[PDB]
Amino acid sequence: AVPETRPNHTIYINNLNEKIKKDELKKSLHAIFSRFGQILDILVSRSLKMRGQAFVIFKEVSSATNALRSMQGFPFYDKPMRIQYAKTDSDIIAKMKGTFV
Amino acid sequence: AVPETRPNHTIYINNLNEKIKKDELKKSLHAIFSRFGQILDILVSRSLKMRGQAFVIFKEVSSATNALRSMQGFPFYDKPMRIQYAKTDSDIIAKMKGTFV
RNA sequence: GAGACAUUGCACCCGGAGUCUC
RNA sequence: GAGACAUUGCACCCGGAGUCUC
Repeated sequence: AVPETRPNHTIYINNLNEKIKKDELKKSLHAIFSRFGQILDILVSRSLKMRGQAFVIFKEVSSATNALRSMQGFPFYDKPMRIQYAKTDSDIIAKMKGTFV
Repeated sequence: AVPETRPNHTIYINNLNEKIKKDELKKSLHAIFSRFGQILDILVSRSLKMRGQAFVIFKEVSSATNALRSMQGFPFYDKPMRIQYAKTDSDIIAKMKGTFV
């Protein structure tokens, strides 16, 4: 009982604000998760599972681990955003090996 | 007048068959473009611009140049498929730099 | 088609992109 | 909604994914 998130490639924030215009979350999420690293991409939808969250992509665990240990429960526009690692992280990293490496 | 395709990252076949079930093109396209290299992905739709073609992705020009100089106008199921380089190639290669390289 | 109310959630999946007609 | 007929074409873009109602 009681599972665990654990660090895995990147992370995903949750409990986001419920009064943002979606694009406002990218300007804030894609502006704070890159200052101390380099954001590769973010995932924000309007489905039940994607309600009040936004998966962020970095490149290595040590990059997202540094971004997750900086805004741990931080106030965005009017609520504390909780950060949680992404056990699945960017699914393109499963075939990205063909990038050039 | 008279432009040129030129080699660029990967390629795209055209004049494909007009009696395939779509999945049959992937079994043939994704089976011959990998034997002499390593296919990264293929693009086949049903739009006017995507009529009788299938963009293939490799990794480097020398990989697609080798695949394009092997099946130049080859018969698939009942027609000669013409191969043409993809000046745009996979658009993810524009931000894939964050893969790990 | 759209809006309000719900959920505290590991998503990057999926479907369309040429006209014509029943 | 689907099928036939068209186009010989550098696409990987885009839109949905919680219910309730007008």
